[PDB]
Amino acid sequence: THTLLGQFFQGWGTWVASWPLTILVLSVIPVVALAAGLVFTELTTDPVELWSAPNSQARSEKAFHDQHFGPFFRTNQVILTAPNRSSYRYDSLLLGPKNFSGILDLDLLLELLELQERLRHLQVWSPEAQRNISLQDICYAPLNPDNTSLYDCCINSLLQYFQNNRTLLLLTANQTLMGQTSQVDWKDHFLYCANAPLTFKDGTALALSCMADYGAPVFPFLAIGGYKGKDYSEAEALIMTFSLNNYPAGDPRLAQAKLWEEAFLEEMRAFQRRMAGMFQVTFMAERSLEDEINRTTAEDLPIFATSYIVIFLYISLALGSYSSWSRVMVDSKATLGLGGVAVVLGAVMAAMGFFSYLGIRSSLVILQVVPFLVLSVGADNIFIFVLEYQRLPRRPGEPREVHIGRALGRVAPSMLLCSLSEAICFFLGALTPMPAVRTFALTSGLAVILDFLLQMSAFVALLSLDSKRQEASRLDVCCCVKPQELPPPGQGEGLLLGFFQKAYAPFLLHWITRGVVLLLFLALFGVSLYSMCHISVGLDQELALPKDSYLLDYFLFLNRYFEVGAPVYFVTTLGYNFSSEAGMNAICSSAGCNNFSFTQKIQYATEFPEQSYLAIPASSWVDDFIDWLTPSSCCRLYISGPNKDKFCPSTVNSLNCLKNCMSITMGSVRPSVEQFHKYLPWFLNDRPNIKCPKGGLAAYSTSVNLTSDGQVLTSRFMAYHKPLKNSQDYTEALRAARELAANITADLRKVPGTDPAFEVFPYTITNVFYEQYLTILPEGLFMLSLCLVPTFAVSCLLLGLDLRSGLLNLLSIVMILVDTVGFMALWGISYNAVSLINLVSAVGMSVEFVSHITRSFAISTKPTWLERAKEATISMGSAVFAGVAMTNLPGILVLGLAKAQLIQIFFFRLNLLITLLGLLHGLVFLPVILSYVGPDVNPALALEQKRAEEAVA
Amino acid sequence: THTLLGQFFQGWGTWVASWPLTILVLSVIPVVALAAGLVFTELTTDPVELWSAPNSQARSEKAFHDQHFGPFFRTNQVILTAPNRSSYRYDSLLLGPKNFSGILDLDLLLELLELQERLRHLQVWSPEAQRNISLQDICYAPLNPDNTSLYDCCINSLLQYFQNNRTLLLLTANQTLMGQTSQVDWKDHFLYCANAPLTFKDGTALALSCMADYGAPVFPFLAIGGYKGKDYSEAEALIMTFSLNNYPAGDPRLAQAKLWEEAFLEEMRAFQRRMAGMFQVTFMAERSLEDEINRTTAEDLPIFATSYIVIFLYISLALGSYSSWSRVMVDSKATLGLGGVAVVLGAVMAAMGFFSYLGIRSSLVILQVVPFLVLSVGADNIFIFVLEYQRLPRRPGEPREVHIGRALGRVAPSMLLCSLSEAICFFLGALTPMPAVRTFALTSGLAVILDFLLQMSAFVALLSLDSKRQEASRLDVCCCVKPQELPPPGQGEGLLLGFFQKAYAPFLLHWITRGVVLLLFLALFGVSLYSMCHISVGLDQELALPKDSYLLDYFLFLNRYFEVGAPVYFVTTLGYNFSSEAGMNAICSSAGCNNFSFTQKIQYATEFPEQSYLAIPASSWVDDFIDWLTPSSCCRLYISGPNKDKFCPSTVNSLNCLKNCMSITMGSVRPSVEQFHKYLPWFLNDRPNIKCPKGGLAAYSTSVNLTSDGQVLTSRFMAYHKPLKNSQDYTEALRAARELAANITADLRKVPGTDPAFEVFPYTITNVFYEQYLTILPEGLFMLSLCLVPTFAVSCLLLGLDLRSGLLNLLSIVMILVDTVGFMALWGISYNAVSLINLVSAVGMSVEFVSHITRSFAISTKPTWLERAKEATISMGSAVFAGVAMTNLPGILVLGLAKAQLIQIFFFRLNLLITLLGLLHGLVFLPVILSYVGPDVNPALALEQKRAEEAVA
Ligand SMILES: CC(C)CCC[C@@H](C)[C@H]1CC[C@H]2[C@@H]3CC=C4C[C@@H](O)CC[C@]4(C)[C@H]3CC[C@]12C
Repeated sequence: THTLLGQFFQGWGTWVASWPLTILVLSVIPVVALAAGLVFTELTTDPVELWSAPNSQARSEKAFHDQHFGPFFRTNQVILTAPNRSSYRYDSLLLGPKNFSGILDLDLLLELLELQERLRHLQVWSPEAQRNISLQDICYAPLNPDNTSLYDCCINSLLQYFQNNRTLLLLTANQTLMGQTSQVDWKDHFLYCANAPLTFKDGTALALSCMADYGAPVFPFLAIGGYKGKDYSEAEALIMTFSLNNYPAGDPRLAQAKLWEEAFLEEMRAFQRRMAGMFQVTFMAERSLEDEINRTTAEDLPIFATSYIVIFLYISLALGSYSSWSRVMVDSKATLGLGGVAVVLGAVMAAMGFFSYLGIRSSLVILQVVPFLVLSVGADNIFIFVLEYQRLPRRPGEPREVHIGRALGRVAPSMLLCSLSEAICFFLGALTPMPAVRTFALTSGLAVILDFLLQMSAFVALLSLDSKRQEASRLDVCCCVKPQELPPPGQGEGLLLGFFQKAYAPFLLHWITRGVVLLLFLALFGVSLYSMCHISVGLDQELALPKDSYLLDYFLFLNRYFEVGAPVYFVTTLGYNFSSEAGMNAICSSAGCNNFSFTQKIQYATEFPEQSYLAIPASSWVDDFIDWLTPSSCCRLYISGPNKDKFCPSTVNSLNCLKNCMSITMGSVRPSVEQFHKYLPWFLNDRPNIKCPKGGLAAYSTSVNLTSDGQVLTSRFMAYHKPLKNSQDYTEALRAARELAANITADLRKVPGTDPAFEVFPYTITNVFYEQYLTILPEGLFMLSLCLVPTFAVSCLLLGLDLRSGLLNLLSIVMILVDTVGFMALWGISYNAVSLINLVSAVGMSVEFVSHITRSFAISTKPTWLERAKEATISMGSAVFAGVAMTNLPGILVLGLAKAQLIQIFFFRLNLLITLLGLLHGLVFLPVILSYVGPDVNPALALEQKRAEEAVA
Repeated sequence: THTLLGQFFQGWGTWVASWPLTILVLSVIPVVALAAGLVFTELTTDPVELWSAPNSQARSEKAFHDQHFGPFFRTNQVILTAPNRSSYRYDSLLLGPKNFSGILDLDLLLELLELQERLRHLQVWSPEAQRNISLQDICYAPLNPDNTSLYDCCINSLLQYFQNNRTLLLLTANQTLMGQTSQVDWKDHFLYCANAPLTFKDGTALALSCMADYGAPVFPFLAIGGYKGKDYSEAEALIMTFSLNNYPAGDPRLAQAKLWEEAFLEEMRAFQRRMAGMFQVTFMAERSLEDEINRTTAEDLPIFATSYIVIFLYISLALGSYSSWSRVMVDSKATLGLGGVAVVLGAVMAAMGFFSYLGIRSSLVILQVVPFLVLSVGADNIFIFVLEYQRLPRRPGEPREVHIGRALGRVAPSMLLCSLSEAICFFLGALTPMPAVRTFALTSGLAVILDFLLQMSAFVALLSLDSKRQEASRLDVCCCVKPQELPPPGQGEGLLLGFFQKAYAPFLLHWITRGVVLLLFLALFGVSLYSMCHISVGLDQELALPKDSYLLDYFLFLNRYFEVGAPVYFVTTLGYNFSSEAGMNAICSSAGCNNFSFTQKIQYATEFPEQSYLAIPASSWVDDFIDWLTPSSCCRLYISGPNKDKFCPSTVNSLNCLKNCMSITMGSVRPSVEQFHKYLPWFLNDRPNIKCPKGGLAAYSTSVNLTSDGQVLTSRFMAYHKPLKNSQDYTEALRAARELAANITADLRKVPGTDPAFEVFPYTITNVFYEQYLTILPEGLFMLSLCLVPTFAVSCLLLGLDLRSGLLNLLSIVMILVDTVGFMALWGISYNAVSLINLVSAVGMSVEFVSHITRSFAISTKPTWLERAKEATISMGSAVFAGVAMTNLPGILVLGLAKAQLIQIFFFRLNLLITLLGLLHGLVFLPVILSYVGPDVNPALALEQKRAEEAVA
């Protein structure tokens, strides 16, 4: 079969090289026809679309939540610190001695108040609607979501305990307790606020509204960070969350939100530049991450434009046999290098253009790196072809067309094997769940296919033209010089081949070094197989970002100073009869309701925050509901007046609704179906007041979905993950949350009248990203096995190889892969979709280093195995090294200036590591193993070749 | 250049024919990959989408009308006739002696009443909405478009003059006039109704409501047809229009309408089968035409499946050289014929599949005929190739691969020329305005390209395989017979070539016949150039239909019995101040308003119905408005009561609104801006009553678009085209209407305060179809000139031909085309987009007949011109005839059973005509002209060929 491919591609080559210009044109036309489609590119920036499989579980849960509770509100934080400020003692006289941190000075809080108040009245132009977009238009309003004002927006801060009132900060009174009198200050109100956030009146000779301005109780963990336990006076950070209403992607209000976000960042930069030795401001915006991952691609893209020139120069100076110093300017292959680069750039542009035509949304960070890998893969073929063509002895009375045809015939099977292995590998790598790596893998796959199809026609035509210029003795690139006085005739022996034959092959295949390198590579495999088990799964944040981004400082401050991470929502699906008795029993946590209920289970789970990643219990709505129906003057009905048979709001105190909400109380408040249906929508709109602080609107207004008939479709319960820092923490947190939700559903399905399709799932915002790392190891291992099988299967069909060679090939590929994974885990590179597509590309590429040497040893007729290994090493090892390794490395070493930690880590380092391991194995380990346990001589594979040379000449 | 194409395709052929199976596979893979897309076909049936350029003027006017007045209502008619009924005399005694036609008997009208009344209460199931769709849901209601009932639907008939009341039909009273008494019958009311349709009370001792049931005056021309003048008693047809509300294509109510239409047709078929010797019923539905053009494509598609077998059999029996009668079963080319048919079917399926992928909506009537033309074009190439290959003397010591390569090398330039000429021709034919012919032209173009690309690779590979089986002496199709006793060796001289060389060439190029045929073909060109001017532009209706469709009978009845054709709407664009004084003056027609106004101009135009295609004047709304504001107790205002400062409907007669609608009257009723704005919306809802028959709701409710402020955006005026029969009539009617609208705008733009963008255009329903025939002759002539230039330009580059040959080629093509157009006009084939794409395909194809003979004469070395013409005729005329003509004709002669008058006329007849004229010219006229004024010997074109045979062997 191999000899038939030899004849096939020999015939094709002999034809093409006899019609160069016509085929250059016939090959350029479809490439440009495909590359014209690059103007149809519709780029994605949203982290949700680039890094989540839309048919996954986490995305189905997100879709559900978005349907039944609206989308998760956009968070915009400002983490402050005064490290130059010393701590000071201050006695409370009601709580005792306390140590107040430097950041809790008056002046600093006054400066924060000024910053916040300025950030309220901030507007933009918004030239889309031609009206000044103001905060009340887009801001998140938990109370009064309609007719929202600048004093109704979810602006959490330490100053929401004084409703952003300068006189309430500067307020001081005289409290006489236990006979002694002292000055009660803001600090006393702050300390009374931190220990109990839901108090309408302070308990220290002050009628201060401890509840927030917008009218929901600001919890300490959203106002201060860096404390440990309940010692809130020792707080080392002041947080300020400008929450905005989120909308779907097709809503112009989201565009207006992002305009306000940009203005917020500009204002915050102005504030940071203002306060130098006072604060250490670290801020962000919901747009910031999308802005920081999609900023660099335009900044460091010229460095890749340099990467191409580094390869062009190398191919140009490495193929030009300079051995006269009088005709270097006539023979140095400039045209071939330029052609080669043009071919691979044509191939990548054709691939990207074709995938622009199908309307596949390809991000900037995908188009940034495709061309690099396709070039590094698709220059090796043209290099090996030119080397083989240059090393062929032109037979007497044979034209250049048949000579080029014959060269192509010799090194076509190996080039086809290489291209098919890499194409298959990339197209099987494309099964990753992430759309980004999927699109990337498919792009690189198609690009390698088109690159091979161009290398067969366009490049062979160009080599024919270039060789024709050589025979005419015309200059390297300028073929219009009209040759001068007859240059001395060009006959050499090769410098690279000379160097190898003199030094390397005797040194490597010496009596001593063979044993040494065999033991060394077994030791390397052993160490690697050990060090593999110390691998860290997860592409954690701070890697997508550059090294100079403010978000790095922000994420340092989050992971260091915060006290509760992302808030998790235990969303209850439809098919639960909440209006029933046993329905309310299994969700309640107080006295009267059954033991080991929903809220009680979560409250029990948050005891051990290390085992179960929940730091704070679930804020249940049924508990605050049944407490709202307690006869404590919250719910009342009118007895007379024109407003008969309706609710009496607790805000009024007239003698016309002194009737309590419900009947006699002695045991447990358990309203019947009608009572439940009539009292729930009153609860979900009972704004909290001083009369009784209980009220549904405060924190449950949007946490229950009611249909028109009065049926609770779904209901979510808010719990807080402990500070999540690593990607491991995020994944284990999701896993523990899911397990807890499953354990709760196992108990809740036992209630009579619950549809068994009813399930509770712990939805948080960062679940669509950190779900795969649950089960990326099985999927990845499966993908690498499914890439190792067909590569080997094609390898031992295309080369016409036996099994004694095939097993050595497969062993060498597996050894490279284990060594790569070992050093990947050792260096500190994590394992995820990016590392997976790189390991798949490694399985695809390493064939280049292995297959050439294995074949060059197979088709060999020297008496002893050492001489077969010697000649195989010299010829094909020279080709492999000079072509493959030094077209990978001068490309890779340029990526080391990417500025984006993502590429800087997962492309530069991995491809460097794979290249160096491929080089080492393919040139050092494989010749020695071939010298030891290589195949037999088998002369009817060098004898069977001349049947293929004189037949189709 | 030609010799370089010779070498190029020789090299390619020699390669492919040396690797047959691999290239069969490599060529079948992309064909199947493209042909898999046939499942993505989204077929159009709507005559609007298939037969109108959406960027045209008529479609812009339609879009405008659809925006500002809603879509044109769907018409469903039933034309009745009683030809077996004799006429009878009946005296009126108020109008005088009258002759009543047989169809105006009582019993017949009673049967019509029963039919109509049954057609009112008709419902369907409609399994889409699972509710019984009834008439009131979808029926067109001019009065009361909301809360519509079965007695509020636009059901015009002769029985709307008795509101579908059996007792009002059977009613008879005793009228004493001038002292004499007689029985007044329904006939008297009918005659009083016909002469004045808008009368609430009859004038013959009867209080009969002459106005219709649904409450709009039924005009005589919508109830009776076949009369001539005002002699309505001599009516020979009874019409019944079940008008339905039309909707856009995305409305399920349209689907429900079409369900009701299907049920209507079923009911009408039942009625037609019921009454045999009583009525001659001819009916339709708005869906009927869409149903009749898209029914046949599934019925007569097997006949095309037969057309392929007729060509397969011919190619199979015409290439098998049978000259032994012992080895006919070893040599007859069955595999080649089957392969050829498979290739062309692959090509057409690949083309259709590719155009299914781009989402191009391709109708059934387009996919019905593409494969035929592509096959008839793409079998000639393979036939000529096989003939040339069979006629080549295999040189001693030359393998079959080089022999097939050499054959392909010889007849590649001519095949490429043929394919490029046809591709270019079709792709320039694609510039037709119609989407149907555009899609068709593009499809055939791409199919011919892919067919040529397959003929170069797949077919040459298959010919190599077949020839290999021949050399092995294995049977025709079953190549597994393992040859028997050695068959006698196969050496012949050809039967076709023998017959030609013996009989034809001496007979044609005799001293006598050359002069005869030259004079004959000049006479043919002359007669054709005369008969061309008697051409009929327009694809008239009755051609899209089969010969057995009921719509043929319906269209006969329309063109014979109707008295006014389609109703035209003189739609007035925005930018006219109707509320002004001069505004109302230039649209009014009565006394007071200016002379030569809008309505007066249309009323003057309808005087001569032959010159201007308007049979009835425009029903103006401003005239009936200003007549409605006449103090004649139509409009009144309340003087007291709780309903102060509003209109007082004329229906009431209380003493509370005896105030007239306007001030003192002495001259002309000219309401000011405020009066106009306050009185217009009252007019457009004043339902006509007995008090005064004037009222806007009757016929102007929807003929004025009012904005919320009270500004008339647009306003349409209803006029009736005289009975339009031919396509010429439709086109001249549109042209005359447009001219009249332009003349009116030229006067209306002179009113001060009219935006000069304001224009009036005469919109009717059949304008999107019959607009092109205004200017199809310039567009068609331009397209044929732009197809003649590049064909000739490519012809005298690819063949390497001089100008003395090129001019004879161009002359022969022009002569064929003029002859085709002459016989096209003579036979009775009309000229439109279909005939245009066929004439373009003719310009493309005729190159096959001409170029081969011209070249075969060019490359010739006989001493005298007669001998050059003789040998050119014999060799290449045998190839042209046997291949081209007898692969066109056995294909075409099958289309003559299409059953669809469209294809039966415009494909069968035209392609037959073009084939026979191509045959005649290419084989009779061209050899003789080449014998007379042919080129010189020029030996360096037969001498320059062997440079191309031994070089690339
Ligand atoms: C061309 C391909 C193979 C490499 C570039 C694509 C990768 C590196 C890009 C595309 C989409 C990006 C991810 C999108 C979502 C987020 C947001 C945050 O939650 C963590 C970072 C993370 C997870 C990004 C990391 C980098 C990322 C994965």
